[PDB]
Amino acid sequence: GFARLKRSLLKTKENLGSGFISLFRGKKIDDDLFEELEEQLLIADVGVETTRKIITNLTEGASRKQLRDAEALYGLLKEEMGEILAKVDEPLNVEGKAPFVILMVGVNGVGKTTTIGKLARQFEQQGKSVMLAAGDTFRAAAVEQLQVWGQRNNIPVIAQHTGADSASVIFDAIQAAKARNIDVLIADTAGRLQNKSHLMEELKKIVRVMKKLDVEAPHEVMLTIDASTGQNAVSQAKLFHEAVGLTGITLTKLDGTAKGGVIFSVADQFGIPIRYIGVGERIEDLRPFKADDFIEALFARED
Repeated sequence: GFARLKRSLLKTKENLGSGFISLFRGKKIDDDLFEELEEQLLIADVGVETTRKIITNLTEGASRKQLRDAEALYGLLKEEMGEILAKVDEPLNVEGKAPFVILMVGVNGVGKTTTIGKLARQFEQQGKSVMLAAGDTFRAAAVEQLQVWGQRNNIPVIAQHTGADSASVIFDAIQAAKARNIDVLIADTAGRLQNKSHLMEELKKIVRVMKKLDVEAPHEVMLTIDASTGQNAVSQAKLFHEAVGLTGITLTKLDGTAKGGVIFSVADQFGIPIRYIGVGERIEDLRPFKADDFIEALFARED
């Protein structure tokens, strides 16, 4: 089962899931074992707080159930780590709005830009009309790239001059989307490192301005983070959630990285739905996140 996801997760499976089997084989359950397991979770980018919760719960469960052999910790870990992910399994539903507005937030990266295009194409294949808003207004190269992409894919892109006000660009885009019967408007935003107060004040202005057109907009505030950046994904999630209020997360680049364990930290620390995971280069490899498939792929040793 799940051979494709197992292949995407191959490097992560060295240390988590099926990777636990070689760690536990032949060992007794004692303090040394739990210290080694903690180290392995941390090396896998599970994060201090999520690791501590897992260890606390596993230690108490093994003690109360009077478990003897470390091999039995595998099934308990599958339950505990599986529950972490199941709590954030909720696919994005974009139906029935005029338009449904997705505000795309996160730092600048190939992940966010690529995710906009993949989602746009998926929605079009689903029969929806899409429009993009070039809200990263001071990055002229990024605006031009989005315009080129829309022209290549015959998807309209609303943009203004370099240095335009991002809230105004996005407002104008929502107006154009409403006027033109667009089903889904995907709004890009700035994601610059320097000066946090500026970025967060900009995002708050974008959201406030939309409300004159639709009190329900933005219908989704989606963060994009890159699994290969380890704890930077978690600190980015914390920054953006504290500032705007996320309703969904896309985690990219789960394939080919040994850092896939960060999904557990993101899930546990914030409790925000993980809408999509990026597990390859094709449009269709931005997959709706299914926690059960993911845990089975991660933990199963068969192919």
